[PDB]
Amino acid sequence: SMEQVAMELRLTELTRLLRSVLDQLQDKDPARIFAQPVSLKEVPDYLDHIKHPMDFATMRKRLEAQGYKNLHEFEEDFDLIIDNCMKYNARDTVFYRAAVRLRDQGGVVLRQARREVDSIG
Repeated sequence: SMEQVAMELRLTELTRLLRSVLDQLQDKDPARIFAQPVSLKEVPDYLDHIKHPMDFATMRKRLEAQGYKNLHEFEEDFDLIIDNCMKYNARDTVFYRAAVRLRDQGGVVLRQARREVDSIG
């Protein structure tokens, strides 16, 4: 149908905007601490601590399959990256500190993304 196509164009455009959001958030992680999944070879107990692992590569795979229906779903995954790290790692670690800085800097980007998503519809 024509409606299904219009819906698909909306999703494609959301995906374009989320791709730009993702790039901007990932620039706030210049150390690449959050770039890839935590390695279960190197952290064998990780899934005993963290039930829903997340990282920027995993988000990118979902994004490119157009697997984010709305901004809330994308933000959920971004918050998992931060929140998982802040639980697994202690406050005095470069990992925790990196997550705090990513959260703080990412807030700004996400605030305007939400306005753009609502604005463009």
